[PDB]
Amino acid sequence: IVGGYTCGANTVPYQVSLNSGYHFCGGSLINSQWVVSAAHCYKSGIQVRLGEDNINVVEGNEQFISASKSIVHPSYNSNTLNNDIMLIKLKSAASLNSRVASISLPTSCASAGTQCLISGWGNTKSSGTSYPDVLKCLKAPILSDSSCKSAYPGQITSNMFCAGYLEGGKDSCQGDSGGPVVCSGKLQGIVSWGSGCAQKNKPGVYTKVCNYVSWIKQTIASN
Ligand SMILES: [Ca+2]
Repeated sequence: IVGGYTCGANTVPYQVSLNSGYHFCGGSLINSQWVVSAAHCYKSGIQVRLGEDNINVVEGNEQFISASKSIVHPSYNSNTLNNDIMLIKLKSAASLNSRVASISLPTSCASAGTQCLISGWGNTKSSGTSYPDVLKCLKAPILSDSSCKSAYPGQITSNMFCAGYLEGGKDSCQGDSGGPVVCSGKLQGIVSWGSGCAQKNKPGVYTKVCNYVSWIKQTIASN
C-alpha cells in the first residue's frame, strides 16, 4: 500500500497473509475454512496466516493453517489477468472471533464512487522499495468503467474494475496482490494488477468479485 495508513492490529479481521516461508500475497477469509485470493498468487505449499498484524513477530492472535487445496478459476488467463481469482481451502477450520472473522460476499456489484478499504503488506513506495511489517490500509473510491478503460486501453475486461486516484500517490502495490477491497462491509475486489504503483493515470485494477459469487458458493458447497 502506497500513500495509506497503519491499519492498527487486527482492525481488518478478514485480512490474511499467504505464506510460503515468507509473505507473498494477501487474501480474504470468507468462511471458517476458505480464503479467496488472486489466481496469479497461486503456488504450492501455502500456509494461511490469520490474525496477523506484524508478520515478522508473533503477537498472540495468529492462526497458522496450511492449505489443503487450491482452486484457480477455470477461466483464469495469466496473460491478460482475466478471471484473477482463486479459492484456498484450509486443512482445519479457523477459530472465528473478533480479530479473525470472515468478510461477506457481495449481493450486488458496487458502483463507481463508492469508498472502499484496501489493505495489505505490500510495498509502500512508488519509486523505491520498502515493505512494512504491519498491515497498511487505504481508503479509495471505485472509478468509473470508462475512466478505467481509458487509463488501460485494450486491457480492462468485464471482470475488472479500477479503484484509487488518477492523480497518483495512493494505491495498492506489489505484495498486496490477492488482498481485499471492501465496500459497505462486502468484498467487492481482489488486488490484481496495475502499471507500477501510485502513478498518475494508472490506478489499481481489481478482480470484480460480484461476478464470481455463484462460482464461489457452488465451489465451496462441493469441496
Ligand atoms: Ca504476527
